[PDB]
Amino acid sequence: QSKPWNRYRLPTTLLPDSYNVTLRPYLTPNADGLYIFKGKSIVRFLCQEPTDVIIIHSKKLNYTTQGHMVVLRGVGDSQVPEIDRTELVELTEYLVVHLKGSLQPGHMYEMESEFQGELADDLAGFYRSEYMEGNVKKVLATTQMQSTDARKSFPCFDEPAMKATFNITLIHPNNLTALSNMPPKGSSTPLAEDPNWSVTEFETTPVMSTYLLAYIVSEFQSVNETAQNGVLIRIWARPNAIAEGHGMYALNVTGPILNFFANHYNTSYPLPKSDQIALPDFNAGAMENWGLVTYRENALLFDPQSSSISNKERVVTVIAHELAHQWFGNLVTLAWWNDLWLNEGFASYVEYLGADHAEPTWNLKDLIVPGDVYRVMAVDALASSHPLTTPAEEVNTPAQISEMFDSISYSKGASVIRMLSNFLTEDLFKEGLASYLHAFAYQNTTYLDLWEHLQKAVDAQTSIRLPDTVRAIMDRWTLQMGFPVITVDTKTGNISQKHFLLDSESNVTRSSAFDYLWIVPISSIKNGVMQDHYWLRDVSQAQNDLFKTASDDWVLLNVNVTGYFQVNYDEDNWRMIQHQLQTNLSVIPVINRAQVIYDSFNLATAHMVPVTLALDNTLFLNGEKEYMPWQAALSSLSYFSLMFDRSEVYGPMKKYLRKQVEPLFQHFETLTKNWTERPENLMDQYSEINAISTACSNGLPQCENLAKTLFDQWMSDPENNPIHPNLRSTIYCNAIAQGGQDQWDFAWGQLQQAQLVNEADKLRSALACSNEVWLLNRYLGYTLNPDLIRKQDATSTINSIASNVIGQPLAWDFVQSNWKKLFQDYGGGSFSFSNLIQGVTRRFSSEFELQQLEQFKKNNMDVGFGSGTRALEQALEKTKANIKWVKENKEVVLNWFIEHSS
Ligand SMILES: *[C@@H]1O[C@H](CO)[C@@H](O[C@@H]2O[C@H](CO)[C@@H](O[C@@H]3O[C@H](CO)[C@@H](O)[C@H](O)[C@H]3NC(C)=O)[C@H](O)[C@H]2NC(C)=O)[C@H](O)[C@H]1NC(C)=O
Ligand SMILES: *[C@@H]1O[C@H](CO)[C@@H](O[C@@H]2O[C@H](CO)[C@@H](O[C@@H]3O[C@H](CO)[C@@H](O)[C@H](O)[C@H]3NC(C)=O)[C@H](O)[C@H]2NC(C)=O)[C@H](O)[C@H]1NC(C)=O
Ligand SMILES: *[C@@H]1O[C@H](CO)[C@@H](O[C@@H]2O[C@H](CO)[C@@H](O[C@@H]3O[C@H](CO)[C@@H](O)[C@H](O)[C@H]3NC(C)=O)[C@H](O)[C@H]2NC(C)=O)[C@H](O)[C@H]1NC(C)=O
Ligand SMILES: *[C@@H]1O[C@H](CO)[C@@H](O[C@@H]2O[C@H](CO)[C@@H](O)[C@H](O)[C@H]2NC(C)=O)[C@H](O)[C@H]1NC(C)=O
Ligand SMILES: *[C@@H]1O[C@H](CO)[C@@H](O[C@@H]2O[C@H](CO)[C@@H](O)[C@H](O)[C@H]2NC(C)=O)[C@H](O)[C@H]1NC(C)=O
Ligand SMILES: *[C@@H]1O[C@H](CO)[C@@H](O[C@@H]2O[C@H](CO)[C@@H](O)[C@H](O)[C@H]2NC(C)=O)[C@H](O)[C@H]1NC(C)=O
Ligand SMILES: *[C@@H]1O[C@H](CO)[C@@H](O[C@@H]2O[C@H](CO)[C@@H](O)[C@H](O)[C@H]2NC(C)=O)[C@H](O)[C@H]1NC(C)=O
Ligand SMILES: *[C@@H]1O[C@H](CO)[C@@H](O[C@@H]2O[C@H](CO)[C@@H](O)[C@H](O)[C@H]2NC(C)=O)[C@H](O)[C@H]1NC(C)=O
Ligand SMILES: *[C@@H]1O[C@H](CO)[C@@H](O[C@@H]2O[C@H](CO)[C@@H](O)[C@H](O)[C@H]2NC(C)=O)[C@H](O)[C@H]1NC(C)=O
Ligand SMILES: *[C@@H]1O[C@H](CO)[C@@H](O)[C@H](O)[C@H]1NC(C)=O
Ligand SMILES: *[C@@H]1O[C@H](CO)[C@@H](O)[C@H](O)[C@H]1NC(C)=O
Ligand code: MET
Ligand SMILES: [Zn+2]
Repeated sequence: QSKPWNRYRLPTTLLPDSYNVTLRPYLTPNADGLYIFKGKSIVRFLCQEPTDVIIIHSKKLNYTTQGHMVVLRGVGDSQVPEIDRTELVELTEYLVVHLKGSLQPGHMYEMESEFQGELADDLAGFYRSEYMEGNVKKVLATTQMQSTDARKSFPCFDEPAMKATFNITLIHPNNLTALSNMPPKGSSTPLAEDPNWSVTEFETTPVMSTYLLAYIVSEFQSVNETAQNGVLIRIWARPNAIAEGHGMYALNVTGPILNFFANHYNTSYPLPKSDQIALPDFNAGAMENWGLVTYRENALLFDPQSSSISNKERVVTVIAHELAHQWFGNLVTLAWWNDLWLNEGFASYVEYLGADHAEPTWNLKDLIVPGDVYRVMAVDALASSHPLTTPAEEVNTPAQISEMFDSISYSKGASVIRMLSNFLTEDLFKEGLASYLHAFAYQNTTYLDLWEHLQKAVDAQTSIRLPDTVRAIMDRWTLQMGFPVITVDTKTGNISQKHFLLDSESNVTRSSAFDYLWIVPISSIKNGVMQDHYWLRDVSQAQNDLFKTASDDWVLLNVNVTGYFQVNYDEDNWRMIQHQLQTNLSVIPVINRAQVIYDSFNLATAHMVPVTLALDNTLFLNGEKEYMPWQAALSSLSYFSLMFDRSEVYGPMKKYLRKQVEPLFQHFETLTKNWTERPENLMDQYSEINAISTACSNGLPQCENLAKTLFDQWMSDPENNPIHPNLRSTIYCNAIAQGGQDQWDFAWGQLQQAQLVNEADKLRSALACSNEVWLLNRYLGYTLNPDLIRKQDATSTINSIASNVIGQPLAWDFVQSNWKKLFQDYGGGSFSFSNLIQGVTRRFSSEFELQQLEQFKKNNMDVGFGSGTRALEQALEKTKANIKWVKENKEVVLNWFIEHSS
């Protein structure tokens, strides 16, 4: 019998009712330089089963309670046993209260404690964030409990199902503002022991999980709106950010988004107010704390003067995502972290729906396809992938919990949930989702509870018919890893599925309960006309006249890539699709125009089509005006450029791309009125951005001229930047490429005085585009100077120089030479030797370069490789793969590009 305090999961003998928590951050160091916070707490809990021990979470807290580490009382007229001893068990992060007798079922107890911890700059629990305002370093106090850090701020039953109400009080300097999940009860009052401090009490939370608590003390200010139902909406930020109007876009979209979700979920927004706060350098990105959502600044703030359209898109979708959680995740909470994918996957899907409500002309819903579907398919098409579901009993430690937060959970979660909504229809999906939210409000669930409520909605209607239960179908997509390639022989209409792997030689060793067979929803379009929907059952092989064609017809599966799979055809059908795209592309949905490209390049990698068939699939692009198909091409070819841009292959590649992109460049030249005015909607702005990037990086004289003109123009008038933020990264880069030290030094000056991170990023990246060796080397010289280049930016900048074909050997030489600075910077802030290794070795594709990476490894005899130790072996393995891919492909690809570049 193991001792319960040596077990990672809490006992179920005691359940919390409600907490009082009072926290007091000290934002002035104790002069040996330590920042602390002090706290006091009381937890009221109910005994379910008799027990003589109280086990509660505590992490990095010192206790100053009078007597033992806690004081224990009976609620009402309950007696309480005497404490034997209290002890802290660090490994399982427990405070353990051993009693002289047993607690009694049905009785309630209150346990009071007094404690303090470091207010560290560690982004965990109650922690400090330092930032600059003019001359002054400012320090604020803020929280990040996700996942298992509530216990780092106060002792609590820190598991998501053990929900309770919380009464938060902040004691804080009297000129600072205090925020928490709920509104303040009233005005703050002076702390009697020292009136320089004030006390702010907050209203009682609803029943809620510990990981969703938040409290913040700062000088921040807000912009505000009162929705029509009296819900107060505020955006909080640095006083200077607020004064500059950088909060306005967020404020603009928040109201519409909250409105959309209340209707979408058929459930009122469950709180009296919504705060969102922009934090400088919040590395976690965003966190959905209930009623007080935190964001990194660049994710919430928007500067119309200097921010691009893609930045606007990031803001509205990140907001939609976090607000989605205010019902799904926060109101109804997954019982355990093994089900995280459902929570994060769900938000990662509906973020597009919410944002689409706020920006209905942008067609944002499409973006899930490039953004999540094809993104996650890259890693789910590997033998080393994993199922969405993990047994709850395998997820115990805080480290194991953290491993839940990955690509598969978010992006495959989103993909499979989107599929599910689509095959149910959205109306049906919403009905089940509403049923689920109403049944489990303020409680906890597993994914089986959602399936059950969706099944109830299916069962209550007659129009949508499924080949099996919702659970049986979703089991195929959740219990085994990966996804199928669906192959169609249009001569017969034979249709097959197999587990798709990019590496046709991989051994899959993870076994599946289903032998890697799925139940697949298959929409299809024939000669531009929608066909009846089809379900592939759990069989290798089937046949249907839906997928049989005559010789002048074509068929195309998976309309809008709603299904989580990729599609291959016989060659003849590929040809027919190609001809259609050549003659009238409008007959095929824009998403599927992209799909044909995405899938075929993946199929070529897996050796299922020839690489030339994939390249053929790009031939239609000379007439393509729209964003997505062009993005599919650019994403799929970035590897070809990586492999070939130092080779004889490159000339014909450039020439071909110039040929393809010229007419699009010409299109936007007219449409934008000589580049004076951007296209109106997002997709077309993105397309223009890509067309100009593509034109310029491939050496179209017209684009090269445009870039030189604008940058000359900016240089003759530094205070009035003539270059629209959408075009900045291309135009800067190309203009510095064409120019010398005049252009470089000017842009350097501009970088040194950029007030805005996003504009600093663009400049830093453009500076690496110089074609002078001596400039690139001098630039490399700067990257380790913290006065000239921020440390957190050092490896990014080296990677950018490596990205330059001329900068490749310079960066590689530089990394090798100054490698003995692991011992100045695996202690001087993380650094990320891992990202730096991947970046500088990314190009390697020959035996000779492999011999060099091997030779560089042979400084194993000390200093090692830090957090990049495994990245190095990944580089040696990827170089092997590249050598093999280049030998197989060089000849065929050269001749294709030669053939097709006119
Ligand atoms: C968790 O915190 C709650 C808020 O502080 C505590 O509830 C409050 O207790 C206060 C004092 O115990 C009460 O305020 C006043 O106290 C004086 C004592 O001098 C009394 O006469 C009055 O009852 C009261 N005055 C007024 C105007 O109500 C509050 O009644 C009370 N606040 C509430 C209930 O909202 C909880 O007791 C504390 N929990 C535990 C377990 O200690
Ligand atoms: C929680 O309690 C911990 C244990 O009491 C504290 O950790 C101790 O921090 C002390 C001061 O930061 C260190 O003691 C000494 O500090 C003086 C100056 O303050 C130095 O001259 C000494 O070098 C140093 N003593 C030694 C032996 O090096 C201790 O290093 C440290 N003790 C332990 C056991 O880790 C925490 O500070 C306390 N945390 C909070 C937030 O209250
Ligand atoms: C938050 O929403 C606000 C209300 O919709 C937006 O306010 C709009 O800002 C636009 C951009 O400045 C203005 O549009 C144009 O502004 C120029 C400025 O000189 C004028 O030429 C145009 O006539 C004008 N166009 C229109 C259609 O009016 C709008 O004046 C203004 N609209 C309102 C109602 O005030 C904010 O832009 C938005 N904030 C962000 C960051 O997106
Ligand atoms: C947190 O504050 C709330 C609201 O004041 C307290 O809820 C009260 O609980 C008492 C004691 O159980 C009840 O008699 C009252 O009916 C409750 N009031 C309301 C409005 O629900 C709650 O007890 C507090 N939590 C703690 C740990 O003290
Ligand atoms: C809140 O009060 C504190 C203390 O009066 C102010 O902090 C001082 O600000 C000056 C610059 O104006 C600094 O030189 C001092 O070093 C600060 N002292 C400390 C201990 O930080 C603060 O500016 C006030 N804030 C607001 C929003 O009014
Ligand atoms: C949740 O959805 C239900 C069902 O659509 C809403 O109730 C309906 O509201 C419509 C719109 O006026 C009425 O015409 C229907 O007769 C109502 N149906 C039923 C069964 O009452 C309800 O308003 C929604 N609730 C929330 C909080 O959004
Ligand atoms: C986790 O959620 C479940 C519901 O999924 C909670 O169990 C319910 O408890 C409520 C209130 O006591 C009852 O109305 C229901 O009968 C219960 N449903 C069940 C048992 O299926 C459960 O309390 C939550 N767990 C914790 C620790 O709060
Ligand atoms: C389409 O599938 C059918 C299988 O149902 C294939 O035809 C069968 O092939 C086997 C091969 O030995 C014959 O023994 C069976 O008699 C065939 N069944 C028939 C004719 O009904 C057919 O080859 C497949 N066509 C493809 C993959 O293009
Ligand atoms: C495939 O996706 C396209 C969008 O890329 C869908 O077209 C949209 O359809 C909705 C409703 O018909 C309209 O409100 C949008 O304005 C349409 N946008 C465009 C650009 O056409 C299309 O409906 C989807 N096809 C299928 C079969 O689901
Ligand atoms: C997988 O096992 C087969 C056994 O036939 C072997 O040929 C192959 O090299 C192994 N591994 C990979 C990654 O191909
Ligand atoms: C191409 O197809 C579209 C949509 O099917 C149709 O509206 C149009 O008539 C065709 N365009 C041309 C120029 O023939
Ligand atoms: C992984 S920490 C970030 C917090 C939050 N759950 C998110 O998905 O952004
Ligand atoms: Zn999320």
